[PDB]
Amino acid sequence: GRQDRPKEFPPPRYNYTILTRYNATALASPFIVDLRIVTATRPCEMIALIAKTNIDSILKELAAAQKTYSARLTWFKIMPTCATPIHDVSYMKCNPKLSFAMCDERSDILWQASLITMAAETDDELGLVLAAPAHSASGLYRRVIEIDGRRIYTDFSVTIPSERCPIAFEQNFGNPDRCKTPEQYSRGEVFTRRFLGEFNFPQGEHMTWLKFWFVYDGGNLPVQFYEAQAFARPVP
Amino acid sequence: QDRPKEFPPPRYNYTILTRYNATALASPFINDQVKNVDLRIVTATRPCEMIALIAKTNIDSILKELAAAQKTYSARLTWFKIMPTCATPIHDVSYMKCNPKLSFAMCDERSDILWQASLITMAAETDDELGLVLAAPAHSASGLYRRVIEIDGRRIYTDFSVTIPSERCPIAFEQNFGNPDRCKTPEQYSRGEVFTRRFLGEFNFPQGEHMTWLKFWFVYDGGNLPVQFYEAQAFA
Ligand SMILES: *[C@@H]1O[C@H](CO)[C@@H](O[C@@H]2O[C@H](CO)[C@@H](O)[C@H](O)[C@H]2NC(C)=O)[C@H](O)[C@H]1NC(C)=O
Ligand SMILES: *[C@@H]1O[C@H](CO)[C@@H](O[C@@H]2O[C@H](CO)[C@@H](O)[C@H](O)[C@H]2NC(C)=O)[C@H](O)[C@H]1NC(C)=O
Ligand SMILES: *[C@@H]1O[C@H](CO)[C@@H](O)[C@H](O)[C@H]1NC(C)=O
Ligand SMILES: [Mg+2]
Ligand SMILES: [Mg+2]
Repeated sequence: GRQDRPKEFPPPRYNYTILTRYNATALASPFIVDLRIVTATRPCEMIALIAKTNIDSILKELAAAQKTYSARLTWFKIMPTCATPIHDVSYMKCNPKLSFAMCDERSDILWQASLITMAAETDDELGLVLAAPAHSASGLYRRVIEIDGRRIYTDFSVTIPSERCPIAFEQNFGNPDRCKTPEQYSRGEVFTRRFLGEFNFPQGEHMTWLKFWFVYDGGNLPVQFYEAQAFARPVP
Repeated sequence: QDRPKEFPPPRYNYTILTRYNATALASPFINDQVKNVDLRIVTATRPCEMIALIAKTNIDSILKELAAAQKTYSARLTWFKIMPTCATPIHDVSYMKCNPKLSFAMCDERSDILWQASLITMAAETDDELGLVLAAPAHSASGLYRRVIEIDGRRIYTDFSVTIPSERCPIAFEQNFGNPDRCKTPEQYSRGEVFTRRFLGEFNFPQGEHMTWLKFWFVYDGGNLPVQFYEAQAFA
């Protein structure tokens, strides 16, 4: 069945409008937290950075306040001296009675360009799936959710084996053009629109193509994407 | 504004060999035969245009010879931007099991369809797969583009001199074509070190789908879509 390209896709959860012109403010610095563990046990795994957040607490506050809000989602890979934004979306005109990112408007759906065919958001748009990342994708990933000025942080400690994966692709996450120093964030000099590419397919279609491309390359699709576990406190 | 759901039917059903690794890229620097390369002119006079790099070749005469020889054949298509000290490959496809009774690239097999990752959403092949369309390129995309068609060991060259207004296009994206990571010196080519699989990304949509999405995305950004694409005029 791997031959047949898909032609029907899950219907989107909400019909938004993409404001192609919207110039977001400079990125708030990611250098300051809930820590999740993601470790691959084999080469060429499809891994999932998924983690629930007590955010519906915040949206109930906004919903009772009868206030529609703007928000923002950004994924960073954190290096020892810099941080690379790899996925970024701005949201506006959100009804707080709905789920996050079910908003009337949004910026371009922005990605590090070489990630387009190797990554996608999960169904609730808050998680990130990586198809066969290389060993160099090991490290620390930080999800920053911005909702009405407040910021929720989630860290993912990701382990990829060093055995070569024949379908992996080197992402050079630490290249200085995309790996921004703490100063560049502080001076307000980091604008995702300038160096991240757009890919405005809805998540349902992006994910559908990611799975089809991965299996077509010979990957083994997991039965189920699982929430990344919190770091395990020791057992006496 | 409403997303496309019907696409032109493909010219030919082909199989993509995702594992295939082409041999190193032949140097595009043809210092010896600089004088006789078919050179075309392509100029935009307003910002944010969609331009086409189209040029007929004598490829059909080569295909007739192979057809008379009943010779199933291999072939390669590669586009470069030629800078003064290096050359950036920006699109690359290898073709195998080619039936010489058909048109170029109507082949039973091919490699991944490779692009500079940041071009995916801003470029696409034309219907015969030999031309190249750029949607809202920036001023820095001005310059010399060289198309290298390799067929049964033979190589056909077409050069395009492209001019883009200096005024900033608001929907354009900087491609950093001159970056050493992707712009390769003549020595790197001669030493057999340039492997497109290493550093170009894939976009395995058939041309008809890629071209359809390209047009829809351009128009959605407020681009003016030209009535039709024309062959570039020769240097006169
Ligand atoms: C998003 O938009 C689509 C298309 O406008 C909606 O699907 C249509 O919904 C209307 C009203 O119920 C039906 O009459 C049509 O038959 C549906 N299909 C089409 C092709 O128009 C879809 O329900 C919308 N979803 C949300 C969450 O607003
Ligand atoms: C096949 O193409 C790959 C690029 O996708 C080349 O990979 C690198 O080649 C160099 C030199 O041979 C090695 O030092 C690297 O370790 C290779 N990378 C990986 C990820 O293995 C490869 O050289 C090509 N195959 C050849 C030339 O036989
Ligand atoms: C491609 O294959 C489908 C069947 O999967 C067929 O119906 C279609 O006609 C084929 N296209 C061409 C151009 O042969
Ligand atoms: Mg692939
Ligand atoms: Mg756009």
